[PDB]
Amino acid sequence: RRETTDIGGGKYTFELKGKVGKVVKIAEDHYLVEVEGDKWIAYSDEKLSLGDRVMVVDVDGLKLKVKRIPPQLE
Repeated sequence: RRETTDIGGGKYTFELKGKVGKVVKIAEDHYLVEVEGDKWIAYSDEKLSLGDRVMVVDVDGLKLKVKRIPPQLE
């Protein structure tokens, strides 16, 4: 029931979808969005800013589209 029988291996959890990640680095060729503590490979049409919060709109396997989101205070 509780016993855990998952060794793991692949960093593909296909869960980022919906989760919020932080932009640790940006690059025209590709952007680096640290999601769930893992730098992914996403691309945004709107230039992002280091430390900008973004939520994964969708994941196409090894890529997850990120969309800048407004802070709570706002």
